[PDB]
Amino acid sequence: PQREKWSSKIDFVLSVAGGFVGLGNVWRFPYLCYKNGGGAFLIPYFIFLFGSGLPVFFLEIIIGQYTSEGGITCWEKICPLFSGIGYASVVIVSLLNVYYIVILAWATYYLFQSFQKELPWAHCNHSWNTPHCMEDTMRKNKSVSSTNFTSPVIEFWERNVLSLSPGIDHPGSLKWDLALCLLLVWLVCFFCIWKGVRSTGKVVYFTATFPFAMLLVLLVRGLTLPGAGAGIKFYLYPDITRLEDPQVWIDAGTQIFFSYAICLGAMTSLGSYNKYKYNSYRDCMLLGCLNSGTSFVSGFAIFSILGFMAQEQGVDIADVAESGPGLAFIAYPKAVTMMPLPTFWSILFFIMLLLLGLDSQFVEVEGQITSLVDLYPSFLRKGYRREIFIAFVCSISYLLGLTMVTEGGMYVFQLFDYYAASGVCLLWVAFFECFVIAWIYGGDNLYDGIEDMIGYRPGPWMKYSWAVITPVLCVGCFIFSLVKYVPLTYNKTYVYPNWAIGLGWSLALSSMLCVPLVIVIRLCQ
Ligand SMILES: CC(C)CCC[C@@H](C)[C@H]1CC[C@H]2[C@@H]3CC=C4C[C@@H](OC(=O)CCC(=O)O)CC[C@]4(C)[C@H]3CC[C@]12C
Ligand SMILES: CC(C)CCC[C@@H](C)[C@H]1CC[C@H]2[C@@H]3CC=C4C[C@@H](OC(=O)CCC(=O)O)CC[C@]4(C)[C@H]3CC[C@]12C
Ligand SMILES: CC(C)CCC[C@@H](C)[C@H]1CC[C@H]2[C@@H]3CC=C4C[C@@H](OC(=O)CCC(=O)O)CC[C@]4(C)[C@H]3CC[C@]12C
Ligand SMILES: CC(C)CCC[C@@H](C)[C@H]1CC[C@H]2[C@@H]3CC=C4C[C@@H](OC(=O)CCC(=O)O)CC[C@]4(C)[C@H]3CC[C@]12C
Ligand SMILES: *[C@@H]1O[C@H](CO)[C@@H](O)[C@H](O)[C@H]1NC(C)=O
Ligand SMILES: *[C@@H]1O[C@H](CO)[C@@H](O)[C@H](O)[C@H]1NC(C)=O
Ligand SMILES: *[C@@H]1O[C@H](CO)[C@@H](O)[C@H](O)[C@H]1NC(C)=O
Ligand SMILES: [Cl-]
Ligand code: NA
Ligand code: NA
Repeated sequence: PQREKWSSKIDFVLSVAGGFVGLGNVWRFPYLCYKNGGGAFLIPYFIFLFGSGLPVFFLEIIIGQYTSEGGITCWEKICPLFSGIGYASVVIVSLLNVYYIVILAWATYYLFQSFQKELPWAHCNHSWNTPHCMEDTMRKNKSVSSTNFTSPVIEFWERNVLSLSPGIDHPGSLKWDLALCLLLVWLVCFFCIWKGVRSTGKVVYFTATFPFAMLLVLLVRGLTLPGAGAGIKFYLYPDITRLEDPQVWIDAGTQIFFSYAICLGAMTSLGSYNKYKYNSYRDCMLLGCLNSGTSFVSGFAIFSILGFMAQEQGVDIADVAESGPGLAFIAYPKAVTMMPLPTFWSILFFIMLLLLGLDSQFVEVEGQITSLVDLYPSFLRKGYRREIFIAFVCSISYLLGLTMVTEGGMYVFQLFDYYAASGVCLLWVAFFECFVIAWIYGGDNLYDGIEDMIGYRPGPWMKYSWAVITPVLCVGCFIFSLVKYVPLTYNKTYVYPNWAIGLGWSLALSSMLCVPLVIVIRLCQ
C-alpha cells in the first residue's frame, strides 16, 4: 500500500549505522566526561547502559516492527490515553535539529578555512590574537604571569569563529560568514532530501568505511603521542567522592539516551519498515555493541590528546581545555597539526565529521517529517506539497538558528544543549515509556508477539529491566537533582542571570508538559 518496506536488511543496517553514529559519539561524550571529573563518569554510564540503553532501544525497534507506524501513531494502538510521548519526542527532535546543525556549520567554516598553505590555528600572530597569546611549544619555558597566558587554538575558537561577548545580555552583531555556512549546510540537506539523493549503490562501502578508518588513524596518532598514559588514567580511574553529586549521574544517564537516539521518534520509524518475520534481536544487540564501542574507543583517543596537551602546557588536565560544547574543536584540530601534511588530514577529518553528522541529520529530519506526515496522510505524503513543507521547515529552522551565530550565541548554544534535548526531559520520556510498557500493556504480553516475530522466546533479562531498573533509576535521578540544586555555569565561570535560567526551564517544560497536557485533554473529552 502507501506504506513501503525495506528492499533488504542491508538498508536497515546501513540506515541505523549512520542514524545513531555521528557527532554524539566523538563530540558530546568527551566534554561531558571531561567536565564531570573523568573516570567517575564511567560507572553510572555502564549502569545506565546495561539497565536501559539496549532495553529501551530494542523496545522501540520492536514497537516499530510490531505496529508498522511512526513515533506518534504507535502509542495510539499501544495505549491511547498515555499518548503524548510522541509529541514530546517530536518537540525534542525539533529543538535538537536547530542547534545540532550549528556544529555542522562550524565544521564547514573550519573546512573552508583549511584551504590554504598554513592552518590559521597553528600559530597566533593575527589581528584577533591577544597580546597574552604565545605558542604551546614555548609556554613551559621558565621565563614565560602563568595564569593569564593563552594558547592560539583557544583564542582562534573564541574570537575568529565565535567572537565571544561578555555575556548573554550583550548579543552584539550578527556574523555573516557563519550565516552563509549555515545556509549552505541547510541547502545541502534540502537537496539530499528533495531529490532522494542517498547512499544507494557502491557508495555505501566508502560512506561506511572511511569514517572508521579515519577514527583508527586518529587513535593510532593519539596513542603514539607522549603523555597519553595520564589521560588514560584520568579517563578510567574514578573518584568515589564525586559520586555523591547528582550532576555526574544525570550526565551519564543522558549520554546513553542521546547517543542511541532514544526518545526522539527515529528508531520506531526505522523499525516501522522492517519485515514481520525478522530477527531484530541479534542485529539490535550487535548495533548497540558497535555504538557503545565507538563512544568508548573514541574516548581513548580524545583523552590521550587532552593528556598530551596538559603535559605540554605545564598545567593540570582539568584546566587545559574549554570544558564545554567546543572541546572537540580544540582537541582534534590540535591533533591534526602533528600528522604529516597537516592540510590534507585536516580536510579529511572535517569531511569525516560532515559525513557522520549529515547522515544522522538526514535520519532524524526524515524521521520527524514522516512522524508529522503520519498524522495527516491526505494533505501530506504528496508531491509539491511535501516539497514546500520541507522548505518551510528548513527556512524556519535556519531563522531560529540565526540566534546562535551572533557574538553572544555561545551562551544560547550551551543553554540549548543543556535544557533542550537532554537532562530532565529525556528521563521523563524514558520513564513514561518503560512504565507504561511494563505495567499497563504488560511485559508478558510482548514476549508472545516477540516469539511470533523472531521465532523463539527471549530470556527475562529485559522484562525486569523494563519494569524495575529503569523507573527506579529515573525517579532517583530526578529526586536527587531536585534536592541538591547547582546552577549552570558556562566554563565554570559565567553565572547565568535569573531570566536565562527561567528561559531554559521553559524550554525544558515545553517538552515535559506534553504528557500531562495530552492526558488532561483526553480525560476532558
Ligand atoms: C513550539 C516549539 C516548542 C516546538 C514544537 C513544534 C511542534 C512539535 C508542534 C508545534 C505545533 C504542533 C501541532 C499543533 C496542532 C496539532 C493538531 C492536533 O490535531 C488534533 O487535535 C487531532 C485531530 C485528529 O484526531 O484528526 C494534532 C497535533 C498537532 C499537529 C501539533 C503537532 C506538534 C506541533 C507541530
Ligand atoms: C520560545 C523559544 C523557542 C525561543 C525564545 C527566544 C530565544 C531564541 C532566545 C535566544 C537568545 C535570546 C536573546 C538574548 C539576548 C537578549 C538581550 C536582552 O537585553 C537586550 O536587549 C540588551 C540590549 C540590546 O541587545 O539591544 C533582551 C533579551 C534578548 C533579546 C534575548 C531574547 C530571547 C532570545 C532571542
Ligand atoms: C520551534 C521551531 C523549532 C519549529 C520549526 C518547525 C515548525 C515551523 C513546523 C514543524 C512541524 C510543523 C507543523 C506540522 C503539521 C501541521 C499541520 C498542517 O495543518 C494546516 O494545514 C494548518 C493547521 C493550523 O491551522 O494549525 C500544517 C501546519 C502544521 C501545524 C505545521 C506547522 C509548522 C510546524 C510546527
Ligand atoms: C512558546 C514557549 C512558551 C514554549 C511552550 C509552547 C507550548 C505552549 C506548546 C509547545 C508544544 C505544544 C503541544 C504540541 C502538540 C500537542 C498535541 C495536540 O493534540 C492532542 O494532544 C489532542 C488529542 C485529542 O484531542 O484527542 C494538543 C496540543 C499539544 C499538547 C500542544 C500544546 C501546547 C504546546 C505544549
Ligand atoms: C608576527 O608578525 C609580525 C608583523 O609582521 C612579524 O614582524 C613577525 O616576524 C611575526 N612573527 C611570527 C612568529 O610569525
Ligand atoms: C626557552 O628560552 C630559551 C631562550 O634562550 C631557549 O634557548 C630555549 O630553547 C627555550 N626552551 C624551549 C623548550 O624551547
Ligand atoms: C600577565 O601577568 C599578570 C597577572 O597577574 C598581569 O598583571 C600582566 O599584565 C600580564 N602580563 C603579560 C605579559 O601578559
Ligand atoms: Cl555514547
Ligand atoms: Na551518522
Ligand atoms: Na551515538
